[PDB]
Amino acid sequence: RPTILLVGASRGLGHAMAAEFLKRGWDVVGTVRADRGRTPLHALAEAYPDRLRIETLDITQPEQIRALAARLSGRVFDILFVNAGTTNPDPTQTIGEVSTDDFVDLMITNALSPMRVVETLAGLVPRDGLIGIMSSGQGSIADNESGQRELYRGSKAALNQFMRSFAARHAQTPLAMVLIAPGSIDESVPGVVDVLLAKRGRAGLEYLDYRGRTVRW
Amino acid sequence: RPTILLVGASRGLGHAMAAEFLKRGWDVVGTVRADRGRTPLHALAEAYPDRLRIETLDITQPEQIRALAARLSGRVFDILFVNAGTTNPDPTQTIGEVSTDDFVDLMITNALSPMRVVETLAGLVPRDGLIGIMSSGQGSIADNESGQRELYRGSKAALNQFMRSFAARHAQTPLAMVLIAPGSIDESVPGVVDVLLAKRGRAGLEYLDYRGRTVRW
Repeated sequence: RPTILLVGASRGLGHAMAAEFLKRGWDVVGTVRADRGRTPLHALAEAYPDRLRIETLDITQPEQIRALAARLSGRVFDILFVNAGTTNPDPTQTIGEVSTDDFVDLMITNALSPMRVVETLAGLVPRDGLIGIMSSGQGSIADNESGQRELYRGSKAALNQFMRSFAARHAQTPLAMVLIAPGSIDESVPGVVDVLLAKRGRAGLEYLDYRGRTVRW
Repeated sequence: RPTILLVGASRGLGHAMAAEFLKRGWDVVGTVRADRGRTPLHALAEAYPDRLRIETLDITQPEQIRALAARLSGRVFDILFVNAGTTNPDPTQTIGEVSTDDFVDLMITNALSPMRVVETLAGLVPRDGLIGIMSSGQGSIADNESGQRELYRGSKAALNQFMRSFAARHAQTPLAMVLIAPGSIDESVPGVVDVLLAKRGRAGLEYLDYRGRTVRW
């Protein structure tokens, strides 16, 4: 059975993607923070005790990402998917209004830390494997005609740019990469997984939404 | 005589732009850090003592930007141009390699702080005036086929996105805005100034290089 390493799978879209990959016959290794009591991912492992493994990880600590990579060494995953990021509690703040702490925290959680996950765990994917990262339609600079969610938008545009440079470093390889714009969950998640499955084996980085359409950068 | 407020004018491209605006008959108010001994901008003021004024400002301290805005209150500038940013000393670092300090420092200097300058000093420009910000061709996400300078690229893409949201907030107004890709200095700076002068009175935000060509986002 094919295997996916899904970073950030405790709740929300991450838990839904784990269940959807399980539904399609994949084995899943999903990560959560250890300092949570009990998450939907723990319930899902009780329903799939043979096919879902849970690992704990705070991705804002690079040593923990490295420790996870060392623990999984020798293991090969067909997909690495990074589902990392959050929002500011008041997304209506303008960039001129946010505190320095607001700005630093969200840039670290949404752009630096997912890229560190990709770079550190990339070795657990075959040279022709797939690495996917949860981005957002808000990260598209061409599409930003309306503003709003200003800090979040900037964090996701930096993420997309960082990933394009990572892709450039792999331009001579058959590595497949995708930034996903997820676009309730039952309407979005089956598509996201369709898109990931359809992207396997197609080398290079694309920016794709949950219906598989190219998102302008 | 028309007037420009040029933030970041001590040296390099900023000093060259001040001299070029002076050459074309503008009055200039340029800013430098106070904790520098003597800069080319000080030499330029000795050559243009009636038409160049120097103000001191560290733009990474928001209180200082606010103090400058209060000092200039009542004054009207036809152009506000923000020339703010730096690079990492080792631009060949991958995003996975940079220290958290590297990342935070450059995101603050290159994306948060220039946007705070724009937002705080925007009131010193007429409603139909021009605000320009020094971006880079490295900030274009569509154009990033080659990577390199990875941290710098991400800082400038976040800047461009932040500015697009600021533009959205002014969509109903005749404010003119431009992100400049400067593309030695004698080949670039006269063009940059041509582009700024040609952009006055054309409302909305554009991403433009020193020859006036649209840069893809």
